[PDB]
Amino acid sequence: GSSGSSGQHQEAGAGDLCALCGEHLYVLERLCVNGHFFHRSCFRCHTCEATLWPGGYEQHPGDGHFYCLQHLPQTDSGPSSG
Ligand SMILES: [Zn+2]
Ligand SMILES: [Zn+2]
Repeated sequence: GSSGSSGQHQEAGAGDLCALCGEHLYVLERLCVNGHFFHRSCFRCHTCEATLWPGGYEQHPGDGHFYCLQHLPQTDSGPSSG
């Protein structure tokens, strides 16, 4: 369309807010993951949404998400297994 409308008032704030929801993060609640911060609660599996503790999870390369060590997929390639 074609119209002359430009003049909104909004803001975001510092880059210290969870990614899942987008709320304020604490110093003992924020999860430094690849630069991005997440809530201890939000941060969970993508198949079982289970609290992914710092040491019991992995971020699959393929897609690029975070899954548990029980659901985490693995690149598919010729098995050529005997
Ligand atoms: Zn969150
Ligand atoms: Zn899982």
